[PDB]
Amino acid sequence: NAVKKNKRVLRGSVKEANYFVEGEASAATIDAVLNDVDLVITKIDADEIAALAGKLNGLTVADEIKNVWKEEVSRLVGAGKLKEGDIKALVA
Repeated sequence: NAVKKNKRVLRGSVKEANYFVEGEASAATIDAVLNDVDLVITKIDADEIAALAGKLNGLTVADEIKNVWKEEVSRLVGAGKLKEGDIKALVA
């Protein structure tokens, strides 16, 4: 369904961004970034997932993708849904 497709957009975006590193991303880097993505996803409902997917859809620039994630994390921290140190690599 829609939320299934939209979660794929979210998870795919960080692979498109090469996990925000240069060259070949290590297992540790991949784990860290995708763990952060998964954690964000557990905090947001289908409407929020759709909105975020719409912002990520079609982006190709790694830094721009990262900025969209940083924006979402800041929204969630302000909403009291995440705490400062919960998300690491994704917003570095």
